[PDB]
Amino acid sequence: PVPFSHCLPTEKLQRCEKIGEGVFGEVFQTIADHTPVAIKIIAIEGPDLVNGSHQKTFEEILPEIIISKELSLLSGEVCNRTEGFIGLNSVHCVQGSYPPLLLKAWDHYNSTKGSANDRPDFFKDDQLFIVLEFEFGGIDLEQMRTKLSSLATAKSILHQLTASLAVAEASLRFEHRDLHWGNVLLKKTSLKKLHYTLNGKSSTIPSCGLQVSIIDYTLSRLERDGIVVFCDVSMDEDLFTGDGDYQFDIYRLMKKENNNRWGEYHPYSNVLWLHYLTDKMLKQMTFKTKCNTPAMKQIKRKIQEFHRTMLNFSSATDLLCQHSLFK
Ligand SMILES: Nc1ncnc2c1c(F)cn2[C@@H]1O[C@H](CO)[C@@H](O)[C@H]1O
Repeated sequence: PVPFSHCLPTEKLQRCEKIGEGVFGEVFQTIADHTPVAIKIIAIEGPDLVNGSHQKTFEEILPEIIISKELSLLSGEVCNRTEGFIGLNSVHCVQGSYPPLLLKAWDHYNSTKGSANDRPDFFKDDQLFIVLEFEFGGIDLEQMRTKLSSLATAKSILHQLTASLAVAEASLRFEHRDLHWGNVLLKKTSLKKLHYTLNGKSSTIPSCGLQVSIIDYTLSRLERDGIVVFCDVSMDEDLFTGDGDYQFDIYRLMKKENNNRWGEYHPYSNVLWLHYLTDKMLKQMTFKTKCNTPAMKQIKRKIQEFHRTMLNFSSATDLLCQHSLFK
């Protein structure tokens, strides 16, 4: 393992601002070579509860690391190519107590937004962490609930998500398995069209000024040459007992689809998550401009039709290739 200073030299550490969190740990934004990056920091291997949960072992965190790398590599592939995941710049195993400068950033977030996590000031100098440095992907869909222009934007977002998932199905037999709206990131782009390639066939998607990135592979699954990488949640209690959001139903619906066998490939789970995201677009997102005219009224009807028909498709690939929304 390396010290924190290896990943976060002084100037980079001084520029860290906290941008997100979960039971897993903390996410900070910083800058290096004039370029924003996001740093995800996860405590591993120790006996302390962290945010109410036991720390993962190295064996337990390896799947997320492997999947992050494979999905990032799709941006440079040829037959199955997409930029719709998030870039992975580096991964390190770090040993030490939590940097005081990161505690300062943590406190500022706690003071302004409020945190559900423990202040991470209780680690000893032998504590291990995984530090993942990602491309900065923008702002999550949940935080953009009231910030998007119109339902035309929602169409582009759904098309981008579906295309990225299809490409990862085709190349990696990928299932995200946790694509809640905190895991869909939006960034401005000046590109009018985005490009992907699916089984050697290239196409484009109108951007509506946004590029989508899918993040967070904690529950994900994929395979290469029959070697399956996944999170075995077959004995998890709490994952299947949530309430108050359709999100929590998706976990139960996945378990129904796969008969509680998480190593198998069931790309219908990607359809389920896409349905949950379409439902958010129609029910919880609110747009600056309503569908006040016809033509926008037509996009709205098409997204409603997608919502009521998409559960009859077998995979993101089937949706992309066959659904009328994308024709
Ligand atoms: N690569 C990234 N770029 C920008 N924001 C990010 C990330 C990332 F990995 C997490 N987050 C944020 O941290 C939260 C928890 O993972 C997410 O919901 C996002 O808000």
